[PDB]
Amino acid sequence: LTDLPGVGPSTAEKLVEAGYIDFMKIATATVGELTDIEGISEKAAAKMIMGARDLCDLGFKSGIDLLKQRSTVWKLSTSSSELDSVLGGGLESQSVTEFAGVFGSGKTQIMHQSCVNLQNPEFLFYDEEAVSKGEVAQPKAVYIDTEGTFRPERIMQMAEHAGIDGQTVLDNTFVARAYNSDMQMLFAEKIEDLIQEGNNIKLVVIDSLTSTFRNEYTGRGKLAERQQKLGRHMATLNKLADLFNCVVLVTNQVSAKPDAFFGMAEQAIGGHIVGHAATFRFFVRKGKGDKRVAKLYDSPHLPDAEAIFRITEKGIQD
Ligand SMILES: Nc1ncnc2c1ncn2[C@@H]1O[C@H](COP(=O)(O)OP(=O)(O)NP(=O)(O)O)[C@@H](O)[C@H]1O
Ligand SMILES: [K+]
Ligand SMILES: [K+]
Ligand SMILES: [Mg+2]
Ligand SMILES: [Mg+2]
Repeated sequence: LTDLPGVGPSTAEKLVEAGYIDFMKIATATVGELTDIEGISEKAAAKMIMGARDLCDLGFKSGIDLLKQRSTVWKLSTSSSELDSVLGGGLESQSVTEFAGVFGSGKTQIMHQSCVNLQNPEFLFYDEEAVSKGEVAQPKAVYIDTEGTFRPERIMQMAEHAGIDGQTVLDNTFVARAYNSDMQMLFAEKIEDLIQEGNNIKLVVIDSLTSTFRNEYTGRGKLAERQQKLGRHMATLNKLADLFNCVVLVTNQVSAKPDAFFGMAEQAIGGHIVGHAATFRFFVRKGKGDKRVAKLYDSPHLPDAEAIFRITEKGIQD
């Protein structure tokens, strides 16, 4: 921290108390959020921000550099060949991918399966040149349970079938039971503290992303209030995925209100704010028995595609 221009041991002690130890945290901070700190002036604030941006080499990039920035994105396998394919390889770090769908479509199963696959090094796809082994060593996950449906038994079960040690997954997965939107948002914000404490958080799950907001801001005459809170939450999930190069996953519910992308009739809740904020948007449907269909309907560079898979005692497979 003292490498930053206009930063001595005192200011450095103040920056750490305020939770600003990461250079990126500072390079992407505002002179406003920094001044809220004690003896940190406006000039000293702006100087360190410029210093951090610089040290982090945050400027104009072109040519081959653009490809290298993109190479820092590692992906998490979903245990489904078709799904990973449709995903362009797997679940992307530095992005928010949402799985919306009818009850029992397996949104929760996907969140669980992921926490498990995150503990199998061969399920993290990356380019050693851009992403070092250390950066993805001892990966941990954060599961923000919004409805109370986290199931350790399922983690254990899915773990065994993967040939992994269930308890090992439970030991490297933090679970936070959120009872409302306020808790949900604060838990997400405190994920930095888990990292600050040495936890290599590489997976973040918000299940469910919207159920709380919808129950709290029922009268659509407060929809603006909801959209606002929800928008701040989403920005936090996005910045989190970027700075700590981890994958963020969220589940969403669907409403009767139509929205034809084909057969359709339903649509993920959360309105526009969720739509714009989510990097990859899926619609999971149920087929015969344990058959499921995940329909990718929005992403920045991939075409819309359906992926077929199943939910068995093993978790996700095929
Ligand atoms: N141990 C298991 N063995 C086989 N199938 C299972 C097992 N556990 C769960 N399932 C399947 O998973 C389905 C439920 O998946 P789930 O992830 O809860 O869907 P969901 O989208 O999260 N539902 P909801 O949150 O209410 O909208 C069940 O109804 C079972 O068919
Ligand atoms: K249910
Ligand atoms: K549920
Ligand atoms: Mg991103
Ligand atoms: Mg669920």
